[PDB]
Amino acid sequence: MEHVAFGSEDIENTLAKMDDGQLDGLAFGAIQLDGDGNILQYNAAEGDITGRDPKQVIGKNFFKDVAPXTDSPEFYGKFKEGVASGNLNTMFEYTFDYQMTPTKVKVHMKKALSGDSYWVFVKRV
Repeated sequence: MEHVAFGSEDIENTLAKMDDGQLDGLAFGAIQLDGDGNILQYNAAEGDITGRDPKQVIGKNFFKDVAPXTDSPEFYGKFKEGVASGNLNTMFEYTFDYQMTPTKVKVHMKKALSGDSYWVFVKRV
């Protein structure tokens, strides 16, 4: 286990440039998106929560392709606002239900330190 808590105040500094292997050590799901929502990183904990294969989703668009249930004002809308402002930091509960058993989660979206990069962190609730 990497010793990082979900929702930690400095999470973007701790995860900065974490390689795919180290990201797989987190206790929570972690996705890194570009500003358009394309998947740059996707860890093992997230694949366990959602069923997706962390290796296969990289390069897919999260909102258009992988997670259409998040293509809504309550998820994608918040993401694209926070990308626009360059200050994204939002935590909210949500239900993931596309081609899966509906699963309620807590989501934390936060701008990364790397260019054109945004984290989506996920844990079960």
